[PDB]
This record gives sequence, structure tokens and C-alpha cells, in this order.
Amino acid sequence: IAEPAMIAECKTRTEVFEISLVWPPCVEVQRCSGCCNNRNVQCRPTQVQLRPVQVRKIEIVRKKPIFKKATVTLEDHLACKCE
Amino acid sequence: EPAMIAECKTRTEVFEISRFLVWPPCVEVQRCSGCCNNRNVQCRPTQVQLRPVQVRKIEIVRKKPIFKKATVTLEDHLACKCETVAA
Repeated sequence: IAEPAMIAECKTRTEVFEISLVWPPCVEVQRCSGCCNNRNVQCRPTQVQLRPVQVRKIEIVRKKPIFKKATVTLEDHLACKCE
Repeated sequence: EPAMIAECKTRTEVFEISRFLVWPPCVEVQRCSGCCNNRNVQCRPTQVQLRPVQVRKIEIVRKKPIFKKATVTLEDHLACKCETVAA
């Protein structure tokens, strides 16, 4: 029936990041997720990256439907390591 | 091409284990994440599956460590469909 547990080996995993209405709200971005043996050892990033994304910047202000377009830079995580 | 939405489906996540070191400190389980069109349309599970797993509950005793076996029970998310929710 029950199988043994397997460590969440530490690598790049997909995460859903909501932006701070927009469209697209949230967006998919990489991030180190995972565990290290010696509990004191910690799993963190060894190379990050920047990818700016264009965003529809809707502007529903004073009875003025006047949307815009912003740019929001994302932080990806290209390759992690426990340390 | 600018930013596009994160389809609402299921992507794996790591989930920490809460008790006495308990190896594995954390397993990957599958969870429902993503977005929708309205502010009150949420990416929610449509079927979950309840899977048990074995963990070694290491307790150090007197001058020696024991390797107690134990079954935590995880919850996998198998489906997902943007749902209607006053929210």
C-alpha cells in the first residue's frame, strides 16, 4: 500500500507569481524550491536571471476607461544548489 | 511577446514535514496553481487523491538514535477547473 517518502531534491521548479488589476495577473516564474540534508544546510540560488515582461496596464480611473501598458521584470532561477 | 497567463492546471510543489528530525524533511506533492478571468474565479481542485508515505522519525535517546518508522499522509491534487466563487 504505502510507499516510502522521497526527498524534494533541490532544483528549479515552477511557481505561480501574481502581479501587484493587471492582465496577465500572475505569471509562471522559476524558483529554487526543495530541501537540504543537514537542516542547517539551506537550498538557495546560484544564478538568477531577468526577464522584463510587458503587461496590460488597464486604467479604469475617474469615469475614464484609459488603459496603459507597463513592463514588469521577472526574477527566474536558472540553477540552484544546497548551501 | 509579452507576459501570458499561467494556465490553471497542477504543478508540483515541495511541502515541508511537521513533526526529532524526520527524513525526508520534505517531499514533492502535486498542487493546483494558476489563474482566471474574473477576480472571483479561482483555480480550485476537482479531484484530490490521498496518498500515504513513510517517514523515519529519528528520535535521539539517552546516548543513541532510534529509527522509528512513520506514515504521514499527503494529498495530491489530480484535476483543476477555474471555479465560480463569490470572492
